[PDB]
Amino acid sequence: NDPGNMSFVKETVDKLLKGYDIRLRPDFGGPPVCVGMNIDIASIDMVSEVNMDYTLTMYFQQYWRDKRLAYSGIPLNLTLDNRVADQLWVPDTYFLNDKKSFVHGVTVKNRMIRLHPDGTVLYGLRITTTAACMMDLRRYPLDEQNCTLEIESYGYTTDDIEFYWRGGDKAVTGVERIELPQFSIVEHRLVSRNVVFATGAYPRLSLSFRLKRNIGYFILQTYMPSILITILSWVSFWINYDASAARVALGITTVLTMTTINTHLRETLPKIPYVKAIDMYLMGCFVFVFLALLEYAFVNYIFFSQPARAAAIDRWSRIVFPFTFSLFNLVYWLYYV
Amino acid sequence: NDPGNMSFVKETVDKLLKGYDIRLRPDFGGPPVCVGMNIDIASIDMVSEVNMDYTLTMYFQQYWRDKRLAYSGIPLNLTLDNRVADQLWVPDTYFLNDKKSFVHGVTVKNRMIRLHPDGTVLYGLRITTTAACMMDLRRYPLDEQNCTLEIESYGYTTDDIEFYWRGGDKAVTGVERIELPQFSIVEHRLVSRNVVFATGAYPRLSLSFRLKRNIGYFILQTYMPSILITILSWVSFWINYDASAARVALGITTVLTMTTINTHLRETLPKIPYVKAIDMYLMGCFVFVFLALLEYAFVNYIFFSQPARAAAIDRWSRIVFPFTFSLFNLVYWLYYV
Amino acid sequence: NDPGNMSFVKETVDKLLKGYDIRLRPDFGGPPVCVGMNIDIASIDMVSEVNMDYTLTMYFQQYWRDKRLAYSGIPLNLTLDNRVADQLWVPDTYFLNDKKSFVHGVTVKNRMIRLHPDGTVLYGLRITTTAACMMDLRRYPLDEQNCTLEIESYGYTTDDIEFYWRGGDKAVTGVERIELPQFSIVEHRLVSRNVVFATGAYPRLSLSFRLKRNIGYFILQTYMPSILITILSWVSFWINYDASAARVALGITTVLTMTTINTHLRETLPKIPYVKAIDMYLMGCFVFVFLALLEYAFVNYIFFSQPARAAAIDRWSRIVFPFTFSLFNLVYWLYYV
Amino acid sequence: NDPGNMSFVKETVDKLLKGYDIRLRPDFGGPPVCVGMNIDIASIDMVSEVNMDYTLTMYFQQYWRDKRLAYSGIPLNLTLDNRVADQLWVPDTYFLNDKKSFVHGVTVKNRMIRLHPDGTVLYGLRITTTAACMMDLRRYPLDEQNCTLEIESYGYTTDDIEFYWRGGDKAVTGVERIELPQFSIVEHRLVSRNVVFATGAYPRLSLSFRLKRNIGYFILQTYMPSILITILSWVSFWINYDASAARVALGITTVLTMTTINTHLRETLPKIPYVKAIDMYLMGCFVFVFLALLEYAFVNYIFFSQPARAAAIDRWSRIVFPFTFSLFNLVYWLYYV
Amino acid sequence: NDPGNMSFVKETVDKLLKGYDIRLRPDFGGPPVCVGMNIDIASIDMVSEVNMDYTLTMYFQQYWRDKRLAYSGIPLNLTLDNRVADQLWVPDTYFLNDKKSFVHGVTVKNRMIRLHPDGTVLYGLRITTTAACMMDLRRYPLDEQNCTLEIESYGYTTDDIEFYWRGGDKAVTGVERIELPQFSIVEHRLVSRNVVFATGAYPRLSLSFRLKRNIGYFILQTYMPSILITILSWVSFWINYDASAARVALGITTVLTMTTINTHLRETLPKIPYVKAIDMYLMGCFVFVFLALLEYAFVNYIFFSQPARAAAIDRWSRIVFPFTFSLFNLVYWLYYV
Ligand SMILES: *[C@@H]1O[C@H](CO)[C@@H](O[C@@H]2O[C@H](CO)[C@@H](O[C@@H]3O[C@H](CO[C@H]4O[C@H](CO)[C@@H](O)[C@H](O)[C@@H]4O)[C@@H](O)[C@H](O[C@H]4O[C@H](CO)[C@@H](O)[C@H](O)[C@@H]4O)[C@@H]3O)[C@H](O)[C@H]2NC(C)=O)[C@H](O)[C@H]1NC(C)=O
Ligand SMILES: *[C@@H]1O[C@H](CO)[C@@H](O[C@@H]2O[C@H](CO)[C@@H](O[C@@H]3O[C@H](CO[C@H]4O[C@H](CO)[C@@H](O)[C@H](O)[C@@H]4O)[C@@H](O)[C@H](O[C@H]4O[C@H](CO)[C@@H](O)[C@H](O)[C@@H]4O)[C@@H]3O)[C@H](O)[C@H]2NC(C)=O)[C@H](O)[C@H]1NC(C)=O
Ligand SMILES: *[C@@H]1O[C@H](CO)[C@@H](O[C@@H]2O[C@H](CO)[C@@H](O[C@@H]3O[C@H](CO[C@H]4O[C@H](CO)[C@@H](O)[C@H](O)[C@@H]4O)[C@@H](O)[C@H](O[C@H]4O[C@H](CO)[C@@H](O)[C@H](O)[C@@H]4O)[C@@H]3O)[C@H](O)[C@H]2NC(C)=O)[C@H](O)[C@H]1NC(C)=O
Ligand SMILES: *[C@@H]1O[C@H](CO)[C@@H](O[C@@H]2O[C@H](CO)[C@@H](O[C@@H]3O[C@H](CO[C@H]4O[C@H](CO)[C@@H](O)[C@H](O)[C@@H]4O)[C@@H](O)[C@H](O[C@H]4O[C@H](CO)[C@@H](O)[C@H](O)[C@@H]4O)[C@@H]3O)[C@H](O)[C@H]2NC(C)=O)[C@H](O)[C@H]1NC(C)=O
Ligand SMILES: *[C@@H]1O[C@H](CO)[C@@H](O)[C@H](O)[C@H]1NC(C)=O
Ligand SMILES: *[C@@H]1O[C@H](CO)[C@@H](O)[C@H](O)[C@H]1NC(C)=O
Ligand SMILES: *[C@@H]1O[C@H](CO)[C@@H](O)[C@H](O)[C@H]1NC(C)=O
Ligand SMILES: *[C@@H]1O[C@H](CO)[C@@H](O)[C@H](O)[C@H]1NC(C)=O
Ligand SMILES: *[C@@H]1O[C@H](CO)[C@@H](O)[C@H](O)[C@H]1NC(C)=O
Ligand SMILES: CCCCCCCCCC
Ligand SMILES: NCCc1c[nH]cn1
Ligand SMILES: NCCc1c[nH]cn1
Ligand SMILES: NCCc1c[nH]cn1
Ligand SMILES: NCCc1c[nH]cn1
Ligand SMILES: [Cl-]
Ligand SMILES: [Cl-]
Ligand SMILES: [Cl-]
Ligand SMILES: [Cl-]
Ligand SMILES: [Cl-]
Repeated sequence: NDPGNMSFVKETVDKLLKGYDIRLRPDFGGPPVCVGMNIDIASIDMVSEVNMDYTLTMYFQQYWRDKRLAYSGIPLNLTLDNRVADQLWVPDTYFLNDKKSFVHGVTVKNRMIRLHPDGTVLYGLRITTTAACMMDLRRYPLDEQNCTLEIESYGYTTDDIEFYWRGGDKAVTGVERIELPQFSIVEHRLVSRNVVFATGAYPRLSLSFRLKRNIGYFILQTYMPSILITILSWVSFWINYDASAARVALGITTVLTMTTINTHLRETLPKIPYVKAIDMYLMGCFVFVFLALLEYAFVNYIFFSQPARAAAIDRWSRIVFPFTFSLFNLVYWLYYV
Repeated sequence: NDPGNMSFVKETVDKLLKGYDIRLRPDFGGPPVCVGMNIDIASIDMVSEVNMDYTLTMYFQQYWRDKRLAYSGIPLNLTLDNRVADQLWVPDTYFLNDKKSFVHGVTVKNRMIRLHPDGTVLYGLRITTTAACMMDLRRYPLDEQNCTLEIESYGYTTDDIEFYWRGGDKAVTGVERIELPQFSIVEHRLVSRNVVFATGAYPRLSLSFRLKRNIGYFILQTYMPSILITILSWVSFWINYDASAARVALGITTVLTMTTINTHLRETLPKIPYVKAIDMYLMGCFVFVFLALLEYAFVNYIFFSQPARAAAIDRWSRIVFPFTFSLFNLVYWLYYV
Repeated sequence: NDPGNMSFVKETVDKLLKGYDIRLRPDFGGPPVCVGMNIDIASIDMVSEVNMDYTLTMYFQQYWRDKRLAYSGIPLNLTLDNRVADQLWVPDTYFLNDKKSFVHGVTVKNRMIRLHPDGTVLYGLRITTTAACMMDLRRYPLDEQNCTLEIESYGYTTDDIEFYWRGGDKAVTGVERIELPQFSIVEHRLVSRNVVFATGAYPRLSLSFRLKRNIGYFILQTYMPSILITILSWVSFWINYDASAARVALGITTVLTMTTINTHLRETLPKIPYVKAIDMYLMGCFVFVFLALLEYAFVNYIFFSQPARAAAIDRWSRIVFPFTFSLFNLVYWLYYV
Repeated sequence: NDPGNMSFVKETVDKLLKGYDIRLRPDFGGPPVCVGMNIDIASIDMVSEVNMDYTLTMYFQQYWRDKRLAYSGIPLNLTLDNRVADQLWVPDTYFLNDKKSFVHGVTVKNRMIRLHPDGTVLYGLRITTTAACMMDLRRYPLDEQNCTLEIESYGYTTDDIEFYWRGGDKAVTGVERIELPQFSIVEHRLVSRNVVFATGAYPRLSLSFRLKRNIGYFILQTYMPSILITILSWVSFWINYDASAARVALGITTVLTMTTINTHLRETLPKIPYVKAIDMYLMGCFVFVFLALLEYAFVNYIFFSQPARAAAIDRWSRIVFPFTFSLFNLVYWLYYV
Repeated sequence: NDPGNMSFVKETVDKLLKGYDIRLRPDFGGPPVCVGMNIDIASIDMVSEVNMDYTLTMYFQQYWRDKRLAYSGIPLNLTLDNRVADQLWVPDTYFLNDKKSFVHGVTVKNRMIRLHPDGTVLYGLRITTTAACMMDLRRYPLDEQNCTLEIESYGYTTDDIEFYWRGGDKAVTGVERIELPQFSIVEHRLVSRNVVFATGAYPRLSLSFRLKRNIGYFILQTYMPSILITILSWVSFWINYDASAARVALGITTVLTMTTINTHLRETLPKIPYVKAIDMYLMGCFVFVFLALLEYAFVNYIFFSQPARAAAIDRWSRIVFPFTFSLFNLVYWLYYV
């Protein structure tokens, strides 16, 4: 009778679970059971291009109605121990594009079961999942990616289970609180549909983020060293042509440094066959430094018979190379921005 | 009487599982139980030459008949909770060449049990398996590999269980949707046979893929740097022979860069005792740059007494080296393509 | 009767657990259960900037009261086997910012259950948790970070469970015994509050540390090499200006070494998009070495027509560069200390 | 009666397992139970000098007799579901030198239980184990290693259990099909004995392989680069002694390359306190390149006053160095082969 | 009657376990139960300074007396199946300073239960534990470390459980068979005491090893390259001072090689704020090579006006530098040995 009478609550719960068959979904053989889902995104741990996946930690909450769990006489919502979730029926929800996921289990399994007088069940889990995200790196590092989390029922079709976002556009919360050092979340979308396979139509939910990559790290890491190496190559134009060792050493060092930068950058990323934007910039810088070395080679070749022509070539290169490099940078940064 | 009456369905399921012995296969002591298998490949995560394996995520579905599970009066297929699979006999199917594999268990064990009125059981799992694949890298990176997944019964012989691809050549789906950045799937084949061991004959299914390696990454990563270093070595032929430091530095840097490229490339791949195609190309490039350095050494040796001969040697080298390297590249690319 | 009579104690415990419902919290339907918590920190294993987290091993003890477990006639506290914790209600306490935590299980599960005559339960665990800690590295490596451990109830709201630090400021011990090679713990704080989510208000505890980074490692690893490279660059001001190869080699090696140091240091840290203090120092050192190389370029450019001016420029550089670098170091170390 | 009558077989199995005590070994208190063991080696995954261990995948089958499981009236071998193994007594067989081993569990636990009418039990497991193997790398990479797998009973002494290799020399199969890229399996041996510990005498089986390391990888990776660097050092002898920068650069680059090769190779292997064969070869090559540099230093020292002596020294070095290096290689390869 | 009657033994064991309460320790409410412990160290896998820990595999055996398990009429020691350990009381023994430990589980859980007529239980496990060991690397690599394993009861205090080494100083065996390539075990000690915490006094056992680091690897890896680089720097003293490029290149290469060696060695070890012995040696070698380069700088500065003084400085350096470096090595090795 009294809500505080734990004996009465125990009797009510035992009556609820007596004869309860966990093998049967609510309203088995009848209308599909509607499961409304919410996500509270705690954080996005990392976004990996090498593995083409991102790690996501969230509170995943499911909401459905089981008339077998309807109780009367207790005007309270029963928050039960998570272990009771083993004695109930729960949807076979799984993430379609994940690779490794787990439910946290310290100190207890991170699980919540709440029953309502009308038979409504709220079932919450804390899930850290590494979801696969194929990425198009043709504009890297100035690229924008779209990473999705796909939620689907495993065994039951749309004739047995239906999904919806509980709350419309506000079902997924906490996106604005995500701190990604390298990315900024431009937008997120919720999609609900049905996907047909050989075994029938299955409900599907999709939580998609659009990530815009920050460029400051790559400016500090790759572009500035390339510009500095190109200017270092230009330095040889003010050295006298008789100093063969000095200018040849400058050319060799700049060329080898550009090649090492390019190879190291490519080794950092996964083995993709196409050419990226940063690869184009590095190849342009390599062309510039190699042309500077070839210019000195020409000057050394012709400076014995025609010293005036060699001096003129050096003097003209001193102006041509910075101007042409400025034009190359201008067109490059206009194309990719 | 009523398919929508959950009490009747519970009674029927309990009657099916009453007296059910999970230790005995269907038709125990009689004809072998036929199990048909389908695979829906979600993705191929990675292909590693270093570990000689590949990761594969799939929906693995088995189909058999258990007359003990035949039910009447319910004109519906019973999609039961996955936990009921712990109370039923399931085939001891395993992957012969796998190293690590698991079944995804978020938010529940990715498992599906469907019963049919005639006693047919459909049993689905979502499995991520890392299968070993020995690779013949003698034509690397222009090689073509053949990686197989072998499926076999562990304890039961052909007198007890038989395997067949359910649907013939259409048993495996999703192969055309696989996105491997480094490989392209030329073909896939399904094979069914029996393998004899000391304990008897066992059914065996095989799903084999033929992968062709995309060459763009290795063109951008290894071949182009080698060509550029060889051209850089050629640059020394236009430098005056009195500039000993410059030309010796050019030769040294080219030789050392070629050696470092070769060693790094060999370190990237697993330790194999034979020579790869890319190794042949790198050794040829090293020979060319070393011959350039030796040519300068000869010119420096003879340029005091015979300056005209030294100048003639430099002039002839300026033509001979590019032409010979072009011929070497031509024959190399004709041999391996 | 006799406390040493094991049969009497067994009967008492069986009476305690007879009719006990683990699905219901103590005082279910009435006042919330107050759960006090103590932490004895065994060690902070590591602090990772790349992963933005820290590993922490602790003895986490919870203290609550369940009148269902009150016993009389035994004037002793019952230290029971840890397995009995599976037959009792325990709080659904979890860590908000953890990423991978576990309870040690050798030789048995590192778990303690102690019962008191009035029904008080003490429940201890040994937990190794990897808690996330976002770090602001703008003053790196002279930064001061703040890492928190958040403790919260998962299912029950403040209407059911309340948290408090058992012992106040002395509720957490072992902080003074923490030996971090790279950090020193300036202070730790304990905070108790309530956090409101869509499902209601939940209790919250926070154990926060203020970590100060030791600077000796970075002095020995980054700053001293940069200073030595800058002094090496200054060395070229004493070499004769006609030794073009020597001075150009000095400039090239110093500039390239500075760039490689900067790039390696950036690659040792997470891909943050901003500029750190050590990045500013490295950029200053790079500017100094580049200015030295450009100074030699100017001297070589003008040394044929105006040798006296070139000698004067070298002589003035010998004084200006050390003085300017000393001023730069002075202002840098005054700004960041 | 009918072997195909599943009810009769279920009754027989229930009678077999009724009153069965898994805590008691067969013939408890009497003669020891003989367990015969077979191994079908599927593969040897990898051999690690750094970790001093090797990974092995195998089908491990045990054969014993349990009179409690003897059944009559069924002239068939009962292949039972693997789960029945949880209800039977199985030997406590473990691997003495293993470090991390597991039983494959997809799709089910890779376990086989087969019973015979006379109570004979065949129990098979597919096991992957990382077994430690201490290696003597004094003759590395021309070394020959001996790696063993040790099988022992953990709790039962020779008064309770006895091991034997079932089939004798043919107990272990699949050795000839093992494909190790770096090693070749010269021989394998099977040993059976008893080992005395503080608790008594325990049965012991040993499966040992003798592996011979292939040399092709190290020929292409370490020896050839060293030889090429030594020839590069010799190149300086034909350069004129007035080209001080060129010859000094050749000496410096060869010496530094040799040192880096040696240090990298030592870093790849575990921190062993002794000298390997390849270490001896690398030290010899370093001695040769250092002697070449010192020879140029002597020539540059004495070439001003005595040009004829310097030219004679260079001419003699051109012959002495290649010949002495050939002799060194000859004696080195004779000693280690 | 007869011990060979398995039915009688099963009856005896069932009577022993009938009414057995695993929640109560032996002599609950009375005198503390004394637990005697033995360790048979199988191996010490690896000692890591970076992680500051060591991996240890051991047979850990506990010995106690439970009068509830005393049986009569069977003059034998009952070696029971390890699974019966789940039906008995076992001490809550744990390792105070472990980080990740597991009990091996192939083929079965590596566990042993042996009962004696007087109710004495022997309980053995095979445990691989990674125990933290704080190390003082000030005298590294000539350091001597002290790594301990701490064994303690988790829940029971000294009023309930007491620990002692069974066999005194011979309780721990197998120490002399430990093969650490990088360390030699000078001594091992056993300590027994009691530690007071807020919850009471707990028994404590300690097994400590004193490890002395072998110096051969570091002699071959760090000291010899440093000495060789210093001699290489000395080489420049015999080169003519007019060869500016050669001597400046020698100085630059030696200085940069020393810096790279020091930085790489510091990177190998964990980040520590103090200076190690090898750091002192490397800094001394850097000072020597830098002083050689500065000596050449002075010679080049003064060799135009005072050629005789420059020649005298070179000649005196040729003797001073080797002698001073020999003195530095002598004092360094005397200090640290
Ligand atoms: C990352 O990339 C993914 C994949 O490309 C993007 O996901 C797509 O998102 C769009 C919305 O932005 C989806 O389009 C919408 O689909 C809804 C569901 O369609 C299902 O049901 C209808 C019948 O009702 C079927 O015809 C259909 O085949 C599906 O089964 C529609 O209801 C939406 O309709 C809206 O637009 C139409 C006009 O086009 C209007 O008439 C409607 O009123 C309504 O406004 C819409 O079509 C698309 O389906 C998603 N694709 C997938 C594969 O899921 C992510 O958006 C992207 N991430 C970001 C951040 O952009
Ligand atoms: C990667 O590499 C693997 C291994 O080499 C390849 O696998 C082989 O694939 C071929 C098919 O492409 C297989 O050949 C087929 O084998 C079937 C099974 O043979 C067993 O059973 C028959 C009796 O039914 C026995 O006679 C036989 O000895 C075996 O015990 C056959 O049924 C097939 O028959 C077909 O061809 C024959 C002619 O050869 C015709 O007469 C038939 O009518 C029919 O058309 C066929 O022979 C081969 O067995 C596979 N090998 C293994 C070890 O499994 C993969 O194909 C490769 N990857 C790719 C992509 O190609
Ligand atoms: C890798 O390294 C390991 C360790 O060194 C090698 O293992 C040894 O292998 C040899 C065989 O090659 C073993 O020697 C044999 O041991 C048998 C068992 O001895 C026990 O039992 C007998 C009674 O049966 C006792 O007397 C004895 O004390 C032991 O308790 C013997 O039965 C064998 O005897 C055979 O040879 C002798 C002559 O030597 C004859 O007189 C006999 O008639 C008979 O033919 C033999 O002595 C040795 O025990 C193994 N040691 C260990 C520690 O396991 C591996 O062989 C090696 N790997 C490879 C590939 O070689
Ligand atoms: C690595 O480093 C650790 C930590 O420093 C070393 O461990 C210490 O080892 C020494 C022995 O070598 C230990 O000293 C011994 O402690 C015992 C326990 O003391 C407790 O109990 C006594 C009462 O029984 C109390 O008085 C005391 O306060 C403690 O509560 C003592 O029983 C031992 O007594 C012995 O020496 C005394 C004289 O000092 C004699 O009178 C006794 O008869 C007896 O011979 C002794 O004092 C010390 O406690 C250990 N410290 C820790 C923290 O465990 C390791 O030894 C070291 N590794 C190596 C290889 O050396
Ligand atoms: C509490 O509920 C139980 C079970 O219905 C009942 O027996 C008991 O009387 C109730 N308590 C009171 C005070 O009525
Ligand atoms: C459902 O089936 C049960 C068992 O046969 C029966 O008792 C019950 O009356 C049925 N439901 C209805 C509405 O008749
Ligand atoms: C111990 O308690 C049991 C249960 O109350 C009782 O039957 C037994 O007699 C007691 N022991 C003694 C010695 O009285
Ligand atoms: C099968 O065995 C059971 C149990 O002995 C028996 O009741 C049944 O009649 C048998 N089947 C046939 C067809 O005889
Ligand atoms: C073995 O012990 C059981 C149980 O006491 C008994 O029933 C049986 O007769 C004994 N066997 C013999 C041969 O005495
Ligand atoms: C950067 C330090 C350079 C030291 C040169 C010393 C020359 C002294 C000439 C009197
Ligand atoms: N199902 C194959 C089992 C096997 C192979 N080899 C030995 N046992
Ligand atoms: N105990 C907090 C549960 C939660 C957070 N967000 C959503 N649900
Ligand atoms: N069965 C091996 C038991 C053992 C070895 N060492 C100590 N105990
Ligand atoms: N067995 C010691 C338990 C402990 C330590 N600190 C707090 N509790
Ligand atoms: Cl966790
Ligand atoms: Cl998973
Ligand atoms: Cl652990
Ligand atoms: Cl597995
Ligand atoms: Cl294990």
